[PDB]
Amino acid sequence: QTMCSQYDSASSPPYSVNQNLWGEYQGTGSQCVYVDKLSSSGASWHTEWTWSGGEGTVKSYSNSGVTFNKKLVSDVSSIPTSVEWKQDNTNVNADVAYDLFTAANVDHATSSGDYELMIWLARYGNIQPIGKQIATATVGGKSWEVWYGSTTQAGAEQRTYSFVSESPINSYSGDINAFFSYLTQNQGFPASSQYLINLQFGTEAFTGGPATFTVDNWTASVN
Ligand SMILES: [Pd+2]
Ligand SMILES: [Pd+2]
Ligand SMILES: [Pd+2]
Repeated sequence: QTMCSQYDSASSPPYSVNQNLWGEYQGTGSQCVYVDKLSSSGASWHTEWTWSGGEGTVKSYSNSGVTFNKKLVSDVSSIPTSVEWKQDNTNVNADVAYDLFTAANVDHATSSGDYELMIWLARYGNIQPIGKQIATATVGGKSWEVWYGSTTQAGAEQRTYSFVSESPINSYSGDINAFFSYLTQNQGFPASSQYLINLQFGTEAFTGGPATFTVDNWTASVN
């Protein structure tokens, strides 16, 4: 659809495609999100965009998500997921990433919580993760840079762990739970007291364009 509004959702349980321009007031430009194929078996979609000014600030996060029942990270058996995407015009400042949120209380909004786990499949321009690199780890057969940082806004101190690949991975498959398992044994992540609440995948656009981000297919499940 031309659901190029501020916040829009198209869902076919348990999947959804979400247009999210939560930074539309920091720069200037336009962005629409189009659904190509959406059913209970997966999501395929694309978004075109152009943004200027307010560099260093994410203007939007178009993404596909999967709805599921809040459950303790330590109770998660596996998070299988696969994706195939492509970025048309790399002369921009944006990233392609999986975004996972956990909170110490399921009775908390899904916008944040305590921890955010970003798995960067691509990094364009001069943008970089929050905080500093604290390690490099091998997860799911691949090498990732582990970054850690914590931002506090409106009193919401949020801890972010970012796994970044050296080069773009257009075709990825893996068990995301492996990242949680790594964080629990190597970075003190409190798995037995954190509820996985949100799982999304998409792109954060800072500046640049016209550019097109396409997700040929996307699947994700939380067990
Ligand atoms: Pd649209
Ligand atoms: Pd289009
Ligand atoms: Pd992030």
